[PDB]
Amino acid sequence: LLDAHNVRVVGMGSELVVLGHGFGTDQSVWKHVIPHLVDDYRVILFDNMGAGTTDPEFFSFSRYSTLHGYADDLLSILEELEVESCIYVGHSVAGMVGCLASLERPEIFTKIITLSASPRYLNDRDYFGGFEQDDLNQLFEAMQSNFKAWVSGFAPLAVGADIDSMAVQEFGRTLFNIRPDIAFSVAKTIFQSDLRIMLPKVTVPCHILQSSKDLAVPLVVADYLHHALGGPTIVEVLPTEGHLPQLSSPDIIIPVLKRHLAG
Repeated sequence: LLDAHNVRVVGMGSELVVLGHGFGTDQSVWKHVIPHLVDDYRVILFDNMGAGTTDPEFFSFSRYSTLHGYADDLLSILEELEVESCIYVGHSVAGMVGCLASLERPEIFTKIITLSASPRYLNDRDYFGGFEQDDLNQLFEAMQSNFKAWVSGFAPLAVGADIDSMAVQEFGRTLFNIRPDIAFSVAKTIFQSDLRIMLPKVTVPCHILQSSKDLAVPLVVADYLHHALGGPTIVEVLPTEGHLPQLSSPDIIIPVLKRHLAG
Protein backbone atom coordinates (compact mmCIF):
# COMPACT_ATOMS: atom_id res chain seq x y z
CA LEU A 1 0.00 0.00 0.00
CA LEU A 2 1.10 3.58 0.76
CA ASP A 3 2.50 4.05 -2.76
CA ALA A 4 -0.77 2.90 -4.34
CA HIS A 5 -2.61 5.52 -2.25
CA ASN A 6 0.18 8.16 -2.20
CA VAL A 7 0.23 8.08 1.61
CA ARG A 8 2.12 11.01 3.15
CA VAL A 9 2.83 11.55 6.86
CA VAL A 10 3.80 15.15 7.72
CA GLY A 11 3.89 17.17 10.92
CA MET A 12 5.43 17.37 14.39
CA GLY A 13 2.30 17.66 16.53
CA SER A 14 1.17 15.36 19.29
CA GLU A 15 -2.06 14.02 17.76
CA LEU A 16 -2.59 11.92 14.63
CA VAL A 17 -5.22 13.29 12.23
CA VAL A 18 -6.16 11.57 8.95
CA LEU A 19 -7.43 13.63 6.01
CA GLY A 20 -9.68 11.99 3.42
CA HIS A 21 -10.88 13.57 0.18
CA GLY A 22 -14.22 13.42 -1.66
CA PHE A 23 -15.05 12.57 -5.26
CA GLY A 24 -13.31 14.54 -8.02
CA THR A 25 -10.21 15.75 -6.16
CA ASP A 26 -7.32 14.19 -4.23
CA GLN A 27 -5.24 14.89 -1.13
CA SER A 28 -4.24 18.20 -2.77
CA VAL A 29 -7.66 19.56 -1.72
CA TRP A 30 -6.03 20.09 1.70
CA LYS A 31 -3.20 22.18 0.17
CA HIS A 32 -4.11 25.36 2.07
CA VAL A 33 -4.80 23.50 5.33
CA ILE A 34 -1.71 21.29 5.79
CA PRO A 35 0.65 24.22 6.61
CA HIS A 36 -1.65 25.17 9.52
CA LEU A 37 -1.76 21.67 11.07
CA VAL A 38 1.85 20.42 11.06
CA ASP A 39 2.78 22.45 14.18
CA ASP A 40 -0.13 21.00 16.17
CA TYR A 41 -0.76 17.60 14.54
CA ARG A 42 0.92 14.73 12.70
CA VAL A 43 -0.90 14.60 9.37
CA ILE A 44 -1.47 11.51 7.22
CA LEU A 45 -2.90 12.14 3.75
CA PHE A 46 -3.98 9.60 1.16
CA ASP A 47 -5.86 9.27 -2.12
CA ASN A 48 -8.91 7.10 -2.74
CA MET A 49 -8.44 4.30 -5.25
CA GLY A 50 -9.69 5.53 -8.62
CA ALA A 51 -8.65 9.17 -8.33
CA GLY A 52 -6.55 10.86 -11.00
CA THR A 53 -3.32 10.64 -8.99
CA THR A 54 -3.70 6.85 -8.62
CA ASP A 55 -3.04 3.92 -10.93
CA PRO A 56 -6.41 2.30 -11.70
CA GLU A 57 -5.17 -0.22 -14.25
CA PHE A 58 -7.26 -3.12 -12.95
CA PHE A 59 -9.86 -1.25 -10.95
CA SER A 60 -12.21 -3.71 -9.28
CA PHE A 61 -15.62 -2.19 -9.98
CA SER A 62 -17.06 -4.84 -7.63
CA ARG A 63 -14.81 -3.87 -4.72
CA TYR A 64 -15.96 -0.24 -4.98
CA SER A 65 -19.65 -0.80 -5.77
CA THR A 66 -20.18 -0.01 -2.06
CA LEU A 67 -18.29 2.41 0.16
CA HIS A 68 -16.92 -0.63 2.04
CA GLY A 69 -14.10 -0.90 -0.51
CA TYR A 70 -12.94 2.63 0.25
CA ALA A 71 -13.41 1.99 3.98
CA ASP A 72 -11.25 -1.16 3.86
CA ASP A 73 -8.56 0.85 2.08
CA LEU A 74 -8.51 3.40 4.92
CA LEU A 75 -8.29 0.64 7.54
CA SER A 76 -5.55 -1.19 5.62
CA ILE A 77 -3.55 2.05 5.37
CA LEU A 78 -3.92 2.86 9.07
CA GLU A 79 -3.15 -0.81 9.74
CA GLU A 80 -0.04 -0.61 7.53
CA LEU A 81 1.04 2.64 9.22
CA GLU A 82 0.46 0.84 12.56
CA VAL A 83 -2.00 3.57 13.57
CA GLU A 84 -3.96 2.62 16.70
CA SER A 85 -5.62 5.95 17.54
CA CYS A 86 -6.24 9.08 15.49
CA ILE A 87 -8.66 11.85 14.61
CA TYR A 88 -10.27 11.32 11.20
CA VAL A 89 -11.38 14.25 9.03
CA GLY A 90 -13.40 13.24 5.97
CA HIS A 91 -14.43 15.59 3.17
CA SER A 92 -17.65 14.68 1.32
CA VAL A 93 -17.71 10.91 0.62
CA ALA A 94 -14.66 10.39 2.85
CA GLY A 95 -16.85 11.47 5.76
CA MET A 96 -19.15 8.47 5.37
CA VAL A 97 -16.11 6.28 4.69
CA GLY A 98 -14.61 7.20 8.06
CA CYS A 99 -17.95 6.55 9.74
CA LEU A 100 -18.21 3.21 7.92
CA ALA A 101 -14.60 2.36 8.79
CA SER A 102 -15.19 3.37 12.42
CA LEU A 103 -17.90 0.71 12.57
CA GLU A 104 -15.20 -1.87 11.92
CA ARG A 105 -12.50 -0.43 14.24
CA PRO A 106 -14.01 2.24 16.53
CA GLU A 107 -11.02 2.09 18.88
CA ILE A 108 -8.83 3.53 16.12
CA PHE A 109 -10.91 6.72 15.89
CA THR A 110 -11.20 9.07 18.85
CA LYS A 111 -13.02 11.73 16.81
CA ILE A 112 -14.56 12.01 13.33
CA ILE A 113 -15.02 15.33 11.52
CA THR A 114 -17.17 15.28 8.39
CA LEU A 115 -17.02 18.15 5.89
CA SER A 116 -19.74 18.42 3.22
CA ALA A 117 -20.65 14.78 3.91
CA SER A 118 -23.98 13.11 3.18
CA PRO A 119 -25.43 9.62 3.76
CA ARG A 120 -27.85 9.95 0.83
CA TYR A 121 -28.27 12.41 -2.05
CA LEU A 122 -31.57 11.12 -3.44
CA ASN A 123 -34.78 12.37 -1.86
CA ASP A 124 -37.15 9.96 -0.12
CA ARG A 125 -40.16 9.86 2.18
CA ASP A 126 -39.46 12.39 4.96
CA TYR A 127 -35.86 12.93 3.80
CA PHE A 128 -34.56 15.84 1.70
CA GLY A 129 -31.31 14.81 0.04
CA GLY A 130 -31.28 17.40 -2.74
CA PHE A 131 -31.73 15.34 -5.92
CA GLU A 132 -34.27 13.23 -7.78
CA GLN A 133 -33.46 10.18 -9.89
CA ASP A 134 -34.13 12.16 -13.08
CA ASP A 135 -31.68 14.77 -11.79
CA LEU A 136 -29.14 11.95 -11.49
CA ASN A 137 -30.03 10.41 -14.88
CA GLN A 138 -29.37 13.67 -16.74
CA LEU A 139 -26.02 14.06 -14.99
CA PHE A 140 -24.92 10.49 -15.74
CA GLU A 141 -25.83 10.77 -19.43
CA ALA A 142 -24.23 14.22 -19.70
CA MET A 143 -21.01 12.77 -18.25
CA GLN A 144 -21.04 10.06 -20.95
CA SER A 145 -22.21 12.43 -23.70
CA ASN A 146 -19.16 14.71 -23.35
CA PHE A 147 -17.18 14.24 -20.13
CA LYS A 148 -15.10 17.37 -20.70
CA ALA A 149 -18.16 19.52 -21.39
CA TRP A 150 -19.73 18.19 -18.17
CA VAL A 151 -16.66 18.94 -16.02
CA SER A 152 -16.66 22.52 -17.32
CA GLY A 153 -20.18 22.96 -15.90
CA PHE A 154 -20.08 20.71 -12.84
CA ALA A 155 -16.92 22.12 -11.25
CA PRO A 156 -18.42 25.65 -11.18
CA LEU A 157 -21.47 24.28 -9.35
CA ALA A 158 -19.68 21.96 -6.92
CA VAL A 159 -17.17 24.59 -5.80
CA GLY A 160 -19.60 27.45 -6.36
CA ALA A 161 -18.17 30.83 -7.34
CA ASP A 162 -16.87 31.92 -10.76
CA ILE A 163 -15.76 29.65 -13.59
CA ASP A 164 -12.42 31.51 -13.47
CA SER A 165 -11.84 31.09 -9.72
CA MET A 166 -8.72 29.20 -8.65
CA ALA A 167 -10.57 26.50 -6.70
CA VAL A 168 -12.76 25.84 -9.74
CA GLN A 169 -9.74 25.48 -12.05
CA GLU A 170 -8.08 23.05 -9.63
CA PHE A 171 -11.15 20.91 -8.95
CA GLY A 172 -12.22 20.74 -12.59
CA ARG A 173 -8.64 19.80 -13.46
CA THR A 174 -8.54 16.91 -10.97
CA LEU A 175 -12.13 15.96 -11.81
CA PHE A 176 -11.23 15.82 -15.51
CA ASN A 177 -8.12 13.71 -14.83
CA ILE A 178 -10.21 10.73 -13.69
CA ARG A 179 -10.35 7.92 -16.24
CA PRO A 180 -13.85 8.43 -17.68
CA ASP A 181 -15.08 4.84 -17.36
CA ILE A 182 -14.22 5.08 -13.64
CA ALA A 183 -15.55 8.60 -12.96
CA PHE A 184 -19.04 7.77 -14.25
CA SER A 185 -19.13 4.46 -12.35
CA VAL A 186 -17.84 5.97 -9.10
CA ALA A 187 -20.25 8.91 -9.44
CA LYS A 188 -23.05 6.35 -9.72
CA THR A 189 -22.02 4.53 -6.53
CA ILE A 190 -21.67 7.83 -4.66
CA PHE A 191 -24.69 9.77 -5.94
CA GLN A 192 -26.99 6.74 -5.50
CA SER A 193 -25.58 5.68 -2.12
CA ASP A 194 -27.82 5.32 0.93
CA LEU A 195 -25.90 4.95 4.20
CA ARG A 196 -28.69 6.06 6.56
CA ILE A 197 -29.10 2.55 8.02
CA MET A 198 -25.46 2.64 9.14
CA LEU A 199 -25.63 5.98 10.99
CA PRO A 200 -27.19 4.84 14.32
CA LYS A 201 -24.47 2.18 14.64
CA VAL A 202 -21.80 4.93 14.84
CA THR A 203 -20.50 5.45 18.38
CA VAL A 204 -17.43 7.64 17.72
CA PRO A 205 -18.06 11.36 18.41
CA CYS A 206 -18.71 13.18 15.14
CA HIS A 207 -18.34 16.89 14.40
CA ILE A 208 -20.48 17.75 11.38
CA LEU A 209 -19.16 20.74 9.47
CA GLN A 210 -21.26 21.93 6.56
CA SER A 211 -21.47 24.96 4.30
CA SER A 212 -24.66 26.99 4.63
CA LYS A 213 -24.86 26.93 0.81
CA ASP A 214 -23.87 23.49 -0.50
CA LEU A 215 -25.45 22.37 -3.76
CA ALA A 216 -24.68 18.67 -3.19
CA VAL A 217 -25.68 18.75 0.51
CA PRO A 218 -28.68 20.79 1.75
CA LEU A 219 -28.37 22.35 5.21
CA VAL A 220 -31.04 19.94 6.50
CA VAL A 221 -28.63 17.03 5.95
CA ALA A 222 -26.36 18.38 8.71
CA ASP A 223 -29.14 18.22 11.31
CA TYR A 224 -30.13 14.75 10.07
CA LEU A 225 -26.63 13.44 10.79
CA HIS A 226 -26.73 15.10 14.22
CA HIS A 227 -29.90 13.15 15.05
CA ALA A 228 -29.00 9.92 13.20
CA LEU A 229 -25.44 9.20 14.38
CA GLY A 230 -25.63 6.93 17.42
CA GLY A 231 -22.71 8.65 19.14
CA PRO A 232 -22.25 12.20 20.44
CA THR A 233 -22.56 14.84 17.73
CA ILE A 234 -22.31 18.58 17.16
CA VAL A 235 -23.16 20.70 14.11
CA GLU A 236 -21.38 23.89 13.06
CA VAL A 237 -22.54 25.73 9.94
CA LEU A 238 -19.76 27.38 7.95
CA PRO A 239 -20.50 30.90 6.61
CA THR A 240 -19.37 29.85 3.13
CA GLU A 241 -20.69 28.54 -0.18
CA GLY A 242 -19.38 25.42 -1.89
CA HIS A 243 -18.74 21.68 -1.68
CA LEU A 244 -14.96 22.05 -1.19
CA PRO A 245 -14.68 25.08 1.13
CA GLN A 246 -11.25 24.08 2.47
CA LEU A 247 -10.00 24.75 -1.09
CA SER A 248 -12.09 27.79 -2.06
CA SER A 249 -12.34 29.44 1.39
CA PRO A 250 -9.47 28.21 3.60
CA ASP A 251 -9.42 31.50 5.53
CA ILE A 252 -12.75 30.53 7.12
CA ILE A 253 -12.50 26.73 7.21
CA ILE A 254 -9.08 26.44 8.88
CA PRO A 255 -9.98 28.14 12.22
CA VAL A 256 -13.18 26.08 12.46
CA LEU A 257 -11.43 22.79 11.67
CA LYS A 258 -8.64 23.40 14.18
CA ARG A 259 -11.19 24.42 16.80
CA HIS A 260 -12.97 21.08 16.36
CA LEU A 261 -9.64 19.24 16.21
CA ALA A 262 -8.57 20.81 19.52
CA GLY A 263 -11.96 20.72 21.28
